[PDB]
Amino acid sequence: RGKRPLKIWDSWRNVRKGVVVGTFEELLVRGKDKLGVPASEPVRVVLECDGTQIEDGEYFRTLANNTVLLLLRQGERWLEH
Repeated sequence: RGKRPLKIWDSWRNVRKGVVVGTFEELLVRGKDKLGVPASEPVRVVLECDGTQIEDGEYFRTLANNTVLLLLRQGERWLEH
């Protein structure tokens, strides 16, 4: 319900940011801004724990507050640890 906190980290789990967003599309916008990714550039968002990809509002709305997500750009892939 409404705006929620989520954690958005880069592919290497190095840059680690907090965002507050209401929708998946807003997740992409703020995630890219906070990680210094140009707004046009396409990205993928995955769960930090197991690389599961999030691509829509439905799955997005199932996420708990402060779920840790990775933003993957340009061929970066999910890895363990």
